[PDB]
Amino acid sequence: QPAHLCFRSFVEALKVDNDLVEINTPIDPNLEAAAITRRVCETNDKAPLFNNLIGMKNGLFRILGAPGSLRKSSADRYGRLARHLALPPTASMREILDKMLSASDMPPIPPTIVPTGPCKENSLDDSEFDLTELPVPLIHKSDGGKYIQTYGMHIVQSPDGTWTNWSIARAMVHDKNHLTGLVIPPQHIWQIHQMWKKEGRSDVPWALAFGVPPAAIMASSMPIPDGVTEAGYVGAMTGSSLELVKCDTNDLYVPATSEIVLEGTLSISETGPEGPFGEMHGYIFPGDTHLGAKYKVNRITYRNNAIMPMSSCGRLTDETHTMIGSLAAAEIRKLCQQNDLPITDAFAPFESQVTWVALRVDTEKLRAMKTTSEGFRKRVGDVVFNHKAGYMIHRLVLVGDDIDVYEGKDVLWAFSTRCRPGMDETLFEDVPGFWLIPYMGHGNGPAHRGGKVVSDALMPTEYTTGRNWEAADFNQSYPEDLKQKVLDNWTKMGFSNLEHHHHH
Amino acid sequence: PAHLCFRSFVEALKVDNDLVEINTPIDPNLEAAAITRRVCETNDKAPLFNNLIGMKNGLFRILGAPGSLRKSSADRYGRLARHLALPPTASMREILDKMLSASDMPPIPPTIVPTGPCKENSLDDSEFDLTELPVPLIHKSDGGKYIQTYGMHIVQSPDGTWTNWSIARAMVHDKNHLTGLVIPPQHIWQIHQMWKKEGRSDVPWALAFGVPPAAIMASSMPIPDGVTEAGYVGAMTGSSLELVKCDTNDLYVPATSEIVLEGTLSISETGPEGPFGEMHGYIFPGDTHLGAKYKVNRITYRNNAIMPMSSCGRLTDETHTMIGSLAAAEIRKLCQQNDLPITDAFAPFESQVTWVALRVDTEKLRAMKTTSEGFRKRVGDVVFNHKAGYMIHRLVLVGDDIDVYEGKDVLWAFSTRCRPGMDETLFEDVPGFWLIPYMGHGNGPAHRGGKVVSDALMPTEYTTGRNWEAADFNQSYPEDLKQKVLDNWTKMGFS
Ligand SMILES: Cc1cc2c3c(c1C)C(C)(C)C[C@@H](O)N3c1c(nc(O)[nH]c1=O)N2C[C@H](O)[C@H](O)[C@H](O)COP(=O)(O)O
Ligand SMILES: Cc1cc2c3c(c1C)C(C)(C)C[C@@H](O)N3c1c(nc(O)[nH]c1=O)N2C[C@H](O)[C@H](O)[C@H](O)COP(=O)(O)O
Ligand SMILES: [K+]
Ligand SMILES: [K+]
Ligand SMILES: [K+]
Ligand SMILES: [K+]
Ligand SMILES: [K+]
Ligand SMILES: [Mn+2]
Ligand SMILES: [Mn+2]
Repeated sequence: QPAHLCFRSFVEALKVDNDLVEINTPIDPNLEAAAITRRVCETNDKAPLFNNLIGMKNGLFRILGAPGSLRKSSADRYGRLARHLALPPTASMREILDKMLSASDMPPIPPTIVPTGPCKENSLDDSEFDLTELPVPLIHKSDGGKYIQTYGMHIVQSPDGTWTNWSIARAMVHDKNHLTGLVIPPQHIWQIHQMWKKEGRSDVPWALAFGVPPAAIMASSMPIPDGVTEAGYVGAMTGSSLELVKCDTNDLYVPATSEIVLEGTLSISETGPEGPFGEMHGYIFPGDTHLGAKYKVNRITYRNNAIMPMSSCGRLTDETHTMIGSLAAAEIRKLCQQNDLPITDAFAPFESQVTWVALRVDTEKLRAMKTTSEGFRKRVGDVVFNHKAGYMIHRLVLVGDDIDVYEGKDVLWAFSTRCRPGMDETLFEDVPGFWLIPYMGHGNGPAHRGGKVVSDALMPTEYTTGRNWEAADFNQSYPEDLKQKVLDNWTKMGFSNLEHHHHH
Repeated sequence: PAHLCFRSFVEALKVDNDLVEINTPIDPNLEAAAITRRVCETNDKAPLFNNLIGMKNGLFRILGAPGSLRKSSADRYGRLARHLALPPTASMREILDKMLSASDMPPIPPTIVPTGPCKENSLDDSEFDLTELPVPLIHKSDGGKYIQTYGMHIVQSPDGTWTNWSIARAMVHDKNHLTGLVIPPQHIWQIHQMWKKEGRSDVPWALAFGVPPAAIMASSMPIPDGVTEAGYVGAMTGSSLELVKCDTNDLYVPATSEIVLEGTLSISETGPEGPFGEMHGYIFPGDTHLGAKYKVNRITYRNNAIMPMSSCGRLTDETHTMIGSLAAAEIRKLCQQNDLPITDAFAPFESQVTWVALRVDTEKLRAMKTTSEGFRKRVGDVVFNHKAGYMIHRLVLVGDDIDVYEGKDVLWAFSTRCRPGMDETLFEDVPGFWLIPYMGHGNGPAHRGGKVVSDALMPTEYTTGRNWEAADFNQSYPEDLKQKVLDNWTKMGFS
């Protein structure tokens, strides 16, 4: 099976890339597995595979940490993401995001039902499992529970059957056969939960699949449009129909090679304590438990020697930064272009902790619109901040054609030197705000409203006649023949060059 | 020793394996600057150009990147440390503490010596032509050959009670003139104005290149109005600086200066100046203005004289390491003298030295029983109405958990703890720095406003204390488990 279509092959691909460390000695799921994974994420080291978890029983379970985190080397920085998508390990973020957007204007490819798969190799009914006895990790010391669900895919269907959504939302063990987790607007798991709640007849049929086809977990993290079944979008992106098997206890379909599957119901009535949790912005607030949605587990099915993927999320750099920010920025790029805004590129700089998106403007098309910064800022803000894809982003930085928005240092340079504080920004107080950012939910203002800004790092001539500066850098302040002579004599003179394929 | 003599400083860079000697012919027209620019962009070894095309009777060799960064994290600031008699592993906290140390010490006045190495050679008006010397063209669109990027201007108040040492750019105008920036609120401009109001004579002036490294650090620091830099450097180094009188005026220059120009700064004349590739990383090729005009009457120089050169622009060069860091040092001291609970200040390099992050002693903040709106306003009023705050447009207030010397920690705090609009106070009625592109080439007044105080303190920091832990390796795992993970790291297969 290809690495992008089967988590078990993905684990083998990381091993062949020399991008895996197999830890075969006993590791405690109480903090130790997550501490090692956290250190990996903070240093961009190899992904840890914990083959010997204290408490593993009857093949449940091994843990792969850091499945979507960065590699140390600059050349294959994004190689773990590339391996989710059948891209070369050297793929740029522009190439990864173009791949994730490619299904946007293609016919969906419906999944194929198969009679069985590896995910049916072992099963436990409700009398045979206890979620409190599995080696579920405690990820951060102050977490309000053991977060089993950090990199699995929730599967829920609209009541009329026309929309099946795949998405990542966190969940923790509540008791032997229940989870609690975040089911929040405007997320699709929440939109579908509300349809079931308004019908008022039944709890939501639900499955949670861990170790799904890597291309599916990428779509699970991406805010593709309302009403669009992720499975058909992934089929189109990969050029292949995904193989799905029916759940034993409900009529939902799960990827045939899923490592671990939970089958059950998401309650339309019951809640339970959820959180706190060490989250994407780099914080945990220990005194901070709230009521979350409650999931009932009726059955567990799993592969022989099942592997549970785990995100030890927090400060830079993990799955919450590489996948949440980047895939939101991709969808924002597409939204801008569909609203006839001259945006070529979007990226959420890691330095912003997933809270900014930098929009690269085609200034030739900006010049033809004959507008001003005040008018253009309002127009961009009103599109992005009134769409689901803009929900988690609080600052948009508009930059011209000379800025590579995939390079955080170039975005911070442009922001610091081209955006006059106050005058070149528009504040948005009457838009949905993201409560999870500390300055929102733990801040001086409304938790769920405003706190957003459009910052124009376009210089005045970019709107009229064109760029009227040169960078004071090696590339732009010296002629081509001189630069080539300096590069050709660099090591000869006794300076050193960073080797593209080796340097960190 | 290195901190008292530029020639010994070059020798120290050699011992540190932090110098590349280039003995093949190098063109001062862009090539020396292009090599220096690439050094600064990659944190490579400082280039010493021993063989410039057009060198004339020992004028001159060039040292590039004298105050730029080293590649290794262990000795990142070692080229700065070597200006100040600190170890090459010195932290930015230790460098800035050294630079502030002389603030509450008695000045040590300089010692006058009859002669020194800077007198080894001399050229009167008939003997030199500035247009025939190997002065660098530093960027292809510069409006002139900028001879002056790392020399010290020396001017004195009319009443003789204040002698100022400072860096300001100057370019060759003709055989015996320079043009340069003399701009408020800078001390060269303050002293210029004193002579203008007197109305009687041009300003006696000297420009010394390759001065005692400790003096070029004080030359780039905004020490208070009226304070003679020589006496400040004396107190900081615990020694009296050795100065020699100029041949053609009564100003005193460091005895070991590589190259000295003696003459006058005109109170009446101007000439075209710029454009120049500048500290924010831009040049606007359409952009010549009338600048101050200097007349050179005499050149004295060492045998085998070395001209230091800043090839300034995008990160990282002397304009970032020295201008931002030394301004941030003075702002820290200014805050403490105004009874503000600031422990540390630094201008993150990511901000292109437009931001300063102020680390707050939050125990002292809680005892003040204040709010964000009040505290931001007090901090901005102090810093943005002072010369030391002139070049800084954004102040970021952070609590005790943030290392302000780490740009990644400042950017994290800024991005996660400061709500846009609500947690910020804009300042429009304060002097603004025209050289930042968004000011002089922007949508608003070039010399006014565009400043902000961004409060990245969380609400409980003002009241009861921090109510979070970072979701990081340091804070979300117990000490015994962190130690076990670090002890077993290489044994498990990690690097
Ligand atoms: C990759 C990734 C994404 C998410 C999460 C995580 C990872 C690793 C956690 C580690 C579990 C932390 C948590 O913040 N988490 C998370 C979350 N969205 C939520 O509503 N709730 C969550 O608890 N997203 C983002 C969502 O997956 C995307 O916003 C996606 O677009 C949703 O799909 P849809 O609603 O658009 O179908
Ligand atoms: C280290 C350094 C400092 C400065 C400069 C450079 C270097 C390398 C140039 C490469 C020449 C570029 C130019 O931007 N430049 C420069 C300048 N200040 C000016 O008014 N004008 C200038 O043209 N400063 C900053 C000043 O040296 C400090 O602000 C100092 O505090 C002033 O001294 P004082 O007036 O406080 O005595
Ligand atoms: K999704
Ligand atoms: K602007
Ligand atoms: K000075
Ligand atoms: K106050
Ligand atoms: K704040
Ligand atoms: Mn969806
Ligand atoms: Mn001064």
